[PDB]
Amino acid sequence: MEMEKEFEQIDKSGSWAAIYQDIRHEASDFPSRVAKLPKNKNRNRYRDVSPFDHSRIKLHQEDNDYINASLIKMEEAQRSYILTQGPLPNTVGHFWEMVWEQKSRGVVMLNRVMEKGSLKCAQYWPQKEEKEMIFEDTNLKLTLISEDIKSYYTVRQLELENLTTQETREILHFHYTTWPDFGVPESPASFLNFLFKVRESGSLSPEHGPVVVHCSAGIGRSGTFCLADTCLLLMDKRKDPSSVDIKKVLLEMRKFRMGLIQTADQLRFSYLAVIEGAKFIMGD
Ligand SMILES: COc1ccc(CN)cc1OC
Repeated sequence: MEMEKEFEQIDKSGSWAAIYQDIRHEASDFPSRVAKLPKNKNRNRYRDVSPFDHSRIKLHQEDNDYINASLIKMEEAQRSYILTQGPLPNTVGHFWEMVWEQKSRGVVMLNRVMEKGSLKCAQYWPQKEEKEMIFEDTNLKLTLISEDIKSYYTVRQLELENLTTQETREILHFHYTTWPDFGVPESPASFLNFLFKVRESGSLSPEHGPVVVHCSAGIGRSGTFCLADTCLLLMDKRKDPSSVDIKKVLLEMRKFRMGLIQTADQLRFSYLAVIEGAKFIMGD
């Protein structure tokens, strides 16, 4: 089934929980042996969210190449994304190693450091220009260069440097700060706007390494971001709404990382965002 008639038709029954639960049953299940090894226990923020072994990103440090991060490769769209958990205090360093290795231009953050009174992520970036960060055991220094704080999001320009070698890179930090503590936003417009900024930056483009995307577990809000982006690009490819099938795209994405889209409320919101973002895409 166009997706908005289908939307209308799901919305007037209440098959969302119904549809969601169906995706869950048919999703891929692949092994995660590396994530589960003893030595790696302290590198996982959550027990039940692990990267599969076939798509996990691997550090270049022979010693322990483990990070909770997955490469989501979308062949047709010529899009790749790295989805990862919010860094722990002890993996902060790992996180910036990955970025550097993979040649990413942008980092997309969809959570706040504290939510519902608890801590969801380490503070992995510098808050003032004059107070730069150096990691342990990593040989990297991160410097805040500038920020631009708006009402729904904040964009930071950052400088990442290799101390061993002296190489410098500009990294852009796209931080969506207004996702509510419970549920999903009322309107997707702010989220669509944020997506487009990221896209306008060059961060999602093929000439660079994959964008690094994360929330607390790196599957829910993060899945919403990558799903909508891809569905819309597919929409530009051949200018055709009915041709793009969101459910099938979501299952394909779930071959690379487990659990993408955590609630049925998040699936409805994904649907919402695409239908509406689709009224850019088709020439308006
Ligand atoms: C940049 O190049 C492309 C990127 C994406 C698509 C996606 N269908 C096609 C492209 O060819 C030009």
